[PDB]
Amino acid sequence: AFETTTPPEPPQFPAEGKINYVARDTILEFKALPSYSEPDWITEKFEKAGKLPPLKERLPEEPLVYKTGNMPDGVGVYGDTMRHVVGGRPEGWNYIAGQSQGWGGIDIALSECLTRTAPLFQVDAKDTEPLPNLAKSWEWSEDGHTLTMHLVKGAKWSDGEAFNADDVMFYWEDAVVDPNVSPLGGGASPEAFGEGTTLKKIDDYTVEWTFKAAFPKQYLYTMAYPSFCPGPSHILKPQHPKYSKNTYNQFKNAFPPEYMNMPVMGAWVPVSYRPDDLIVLRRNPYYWKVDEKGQQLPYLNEVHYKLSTWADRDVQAVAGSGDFSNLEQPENFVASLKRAADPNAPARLAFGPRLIGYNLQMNFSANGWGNPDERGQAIRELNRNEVFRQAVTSALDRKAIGDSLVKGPFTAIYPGGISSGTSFYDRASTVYYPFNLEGAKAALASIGLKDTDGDGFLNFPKETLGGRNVEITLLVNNGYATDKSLAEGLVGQMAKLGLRVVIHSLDSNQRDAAHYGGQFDWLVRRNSTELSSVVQNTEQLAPVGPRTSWNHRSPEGKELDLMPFEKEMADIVRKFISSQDNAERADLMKQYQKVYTQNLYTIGLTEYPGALIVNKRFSNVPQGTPIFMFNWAEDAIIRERLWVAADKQGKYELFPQQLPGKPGEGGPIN
Ligand SMILES: OC[C@H]1O[C@H](O[C@@H]2[C@@H](O)[C@H](O)[C@@H](O)[C@H](O)[C@@H]2O)[C@H](O)[C@@H](O)[C@H]1O
Ligand SMILES: [Ca+2]
Ligand SMILES: [Cl-]
Ligand SMILES: [Cl-]
Ligand SMILES: [Cl-]
Ligand SMILES: [Cl-]
Ligand SMILES: [Cl-]
Ligand SMILES: [Cl-]
Ligand SMILES: [Cl-]
Repeated sequence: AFETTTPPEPPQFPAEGKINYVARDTILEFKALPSYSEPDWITEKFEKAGKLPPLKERLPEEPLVYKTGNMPDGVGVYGDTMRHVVGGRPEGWNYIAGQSQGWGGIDIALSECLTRTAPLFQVDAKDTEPLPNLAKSWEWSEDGHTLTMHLVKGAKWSDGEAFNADDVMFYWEDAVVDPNVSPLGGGASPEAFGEGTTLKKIDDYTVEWTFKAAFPKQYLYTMAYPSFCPGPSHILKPQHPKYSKNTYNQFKNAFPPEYMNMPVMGAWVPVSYRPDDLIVLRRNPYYWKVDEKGQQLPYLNEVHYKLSTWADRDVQAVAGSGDFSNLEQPENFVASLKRAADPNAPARLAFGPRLIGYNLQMNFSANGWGNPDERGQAIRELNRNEVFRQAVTSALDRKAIGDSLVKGPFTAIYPGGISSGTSFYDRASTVYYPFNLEGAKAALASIGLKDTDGDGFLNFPKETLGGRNVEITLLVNNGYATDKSLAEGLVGQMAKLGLRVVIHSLDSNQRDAAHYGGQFDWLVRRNSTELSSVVQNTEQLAPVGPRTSWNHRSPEGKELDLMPFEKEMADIVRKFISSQDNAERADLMKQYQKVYTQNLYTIGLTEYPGALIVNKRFSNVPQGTPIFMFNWAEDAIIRERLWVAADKQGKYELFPQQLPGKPGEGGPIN
């Protein structure tokens, strides 16, 4: 019906900062060092005062040692604070039960995972193994169905309680496997680690995975952020409904933001909170990572999370009151670039590849995900019709969408699928539906949609909903100008097509509950890592499991009503996950891209590059760090390895020479 092509080449972006590519094992290693050191005030005011055990005792036998060769500026010195500004608000501290801490790096900093992938932007190979993190090493069996995972041994939580396999097993069994619990990020279902995957304890520092497929090495990426980040079981397990009289809601809400010094495996601990103002994190004295000189990390003693807006993060970073920003809203690009143009600017700004994409996602579940009424179900059936999706995508003037956010070389024509900024992208495999409004109007008439009341808007046939006008709800995040602008644009464009679209503008936490719960027709969404990197959370590319897809989930317990193209997509993703051949993998992502964009798994809105804004006083910030690839730049820059020269240090500490207090007390100890 439509004359498809490939998307036109965008204006050549000279992608600012260049990456110094290194091999995978240049960053870190696990080993015992002859001696260890820490800030002098800890030894003098805490150890010598009998307030804290000596350093060698608080550390594991073989801590994670950062190698100096990879450090952009070398070994650091202690002091200073990294100041962050966020548009999110904390729900509480129960990350594994799906509670958000406010985003913008806070949960990234608090929740350490089995593996780590965000610093992999600097490693050149599409067959790279994720970095060891809480899992120090792992071995595959000869058949490739068994994965033996060795954990960091002798490490402790920020409260001094031992970290071991029991924390890993409580997360797997009582957060992932438990159907009533949904960990933060919305992708921690058991099938995300493969359908039929089991995990068992061997001993206190050894776990064993059993997979149906042979060598599905891609699941090591799923073991990174956000899907495998264990919580303190000694604190969380007594609150869990299986071991208490608590409901699942009571367990999820057992640790509100006012609960202080929540145990973490991260570099800093939350010590202070003031509603709609600030969150203060203080150095974790039990942190299990050190530099080559034996200095216990982090170098920075404090971290601030100012509770403001996402736009204000860009404002404060160029002004110098904030130290970091991911410039990701095109409406803020010109104002930020003008301010960064000054040689006296306190921060540096660098654009990366086009890895920020937006998609229109349609709910594909006709089996009752989100318990829809007669109207909702009729929309599910329209969404599932290929001709309907072809009309919606063809009715979008993508050049006008791009220009509505920012004029210039930033935006690129984005039909949907894999981001043009990743190596796995193939332009020739991307199906582009050019702007054809008349063809789109004709396509809808061809499936029995016509204006029966004379208002120009199309009606359902007499048999469906009494022949009333078609009305579609559109779920949006109200925290961003970009999301709102795209939602408003979609309403106006669909009105030209004869479709009435109604905005459902919700805050981040309400938006997540409506999305993951299936209570939506359509939704405007910024892409996650699977479309910007392919290799990070590959299971989210298709409905490989009942809850792995963002737009096609099944309610527990009903089976997935997959359309043939979705099953073809699920087979390609499964093949790629278990593929050991680089040429085969590249080819599978070409097939995937073709199936996705021809059948319109989602509908692309726009794609553009983001910019990393970092305060100039910070040392060890890697050159060319993207804002978003394997994860957000807050993770990619390795914040525990950042330092400031003594003569350049700011005096921003709110709890100087203080350490975190006890969980549920009492603020910092002093
Ligand atoms: O976590 C680090 C990021 O936090 C923010 O994104 C959040 C926010 O959009 C939530 O509402 C979503 O639920 C979540 O998925 C998403 O990552 C920043 O915009 C981004 O630049 C980066 O700092
Ligand atoms: Ca009508
Ligand atoms: Cl080295
Ligand atoms: Cl909120
Ligand atoms: Cl708010
Ligand atoms: Cl319950
Ligand atoms: Cl607090
Ligand atoms: Cl708040
Ligand atoms: Cl970037």
